[PDB]
Amino acid sequence: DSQEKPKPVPDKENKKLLCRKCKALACYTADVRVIEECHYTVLGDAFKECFVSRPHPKPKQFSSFEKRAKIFCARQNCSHDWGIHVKYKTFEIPVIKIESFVVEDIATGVQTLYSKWKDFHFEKIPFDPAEMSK
Repeated sequence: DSQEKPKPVPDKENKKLLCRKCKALACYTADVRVIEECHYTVLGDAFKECFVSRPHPKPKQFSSFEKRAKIFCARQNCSHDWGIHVKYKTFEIPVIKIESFVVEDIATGVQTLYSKWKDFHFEKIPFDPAEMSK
C-alpha cells in the first residue's frame, strides 16, 4: 500500500543504524549518545519501542553496572537479545554494545558493524534528561 517511502532525518550529519539480526533499523547516531564515552545509549521512545524489557524472577549480576531487568528486540524475533537494562547514577537507561548493531548512513546507505568500542565514530555527549521525558 505504497509503503516504500523515504524516512525523515533528525539533524545534520546524522546516520541510521540497523540490527545485524535482520538488518533492520535500530536507531540513529543522531540519537545515539554516549555518557562520556563510557556507555552507549539512545534517546527517544523510538529506541524504547523498538526494543523491549522483561522483569523475571532474577537476583542480579556481578559486573560494571547493575542490571535488574533484561531487554530484547521488540521485533518478531524473541530469541534476539541486544543488551540489558541497567541503571546509572545519572538515569535509568539501557546499555548496549557497539558490536550489537550496524551503522547505515542515510546519505550513503553503507551499513557496518564494529567489534570494539574503541572503533567508535562518535563523540562524548551529555545525556539530556529533557529527551527522556515528554
